[PDB]
Amino acid sequence: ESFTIPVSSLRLRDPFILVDKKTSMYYLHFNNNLKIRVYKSKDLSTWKDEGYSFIAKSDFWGQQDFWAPDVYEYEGRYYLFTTFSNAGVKRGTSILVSDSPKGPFTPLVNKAITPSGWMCLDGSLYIDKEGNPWLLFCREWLETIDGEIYAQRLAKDLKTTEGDPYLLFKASEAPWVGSITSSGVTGNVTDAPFIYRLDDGKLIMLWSSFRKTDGKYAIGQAVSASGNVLGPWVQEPETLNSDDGGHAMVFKDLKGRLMISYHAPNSQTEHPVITPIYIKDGKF
Ligand SMILES: [Cl-]
Ligand SMILES: [Cl-]
Ligand SMILES: [Mg+2]
Ligand SMILES: [Mg+2]
Repeated sequence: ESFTIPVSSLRLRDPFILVDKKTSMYYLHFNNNLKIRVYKSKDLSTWKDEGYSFIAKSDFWGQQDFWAPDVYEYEGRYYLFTTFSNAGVKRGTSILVSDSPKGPFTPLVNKAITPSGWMCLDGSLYIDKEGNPWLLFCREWLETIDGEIYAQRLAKDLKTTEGDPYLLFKASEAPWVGSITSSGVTGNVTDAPFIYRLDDGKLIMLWSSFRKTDGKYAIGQAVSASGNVLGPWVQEPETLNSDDGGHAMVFKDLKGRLMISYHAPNSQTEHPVITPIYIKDGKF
């Protein structure tokens, strides 16, 4: 196997890195225009094209978007969380499954896991201290004005949710956030919720929006000192970054080093930034 694609040459948004111990490889699934493409790497530095991990059949509910895939290993299988929409169906995140970290994925159920009555995106998976799965998602600011982030328990098989979605916070609660104007609306974006649990049980959430100071896309963090997914979430006043980058997640590499992965800048030349990250005084 040859890995000839330098990480510096990658052009993509919202990079989620799957660290797969089973095959001892890293996988980067990405939106490749109405399909999900997957690249593979031994070391995060050089990459190999492994083809398409998801191409929708004509009967798939969501024929549009294919935004921001995440892939999780869960109880021996692999689950792709990607956002879609269709004529006559609101945008939402749905879950697809494969026996392999590189796909092919098939729909777990043929509908969004996010609420059908809501425009939603960026559905992600958090596994809590007891091993139980949570869905985190955004309700789009074009609908809500002040963008919203929700949590909701998932059934053990990830096919359905339990209970009602719970509103964690609105984007305006973070002091660094500034409103943007698009599609006739001025409001605050919520993108990319992702929770990392610290050894003491406290939770950090990363998420993205635009900064009030300079209009840059950015990564913000919030802390739930209670260890409760539902909060209360306390927003940190400063963004992690000033490089117009966002949609971040964190992972431990094969050596156990904590890393962050996100794209920067936010237009024209978006590329993955994958770099070590550190926890100090309970936050990033
Ligand atoms: Cl399909
Ligand atoms: Cl995983
Ligand atoms: Mg993502
Ligand atoms: Mg609102």
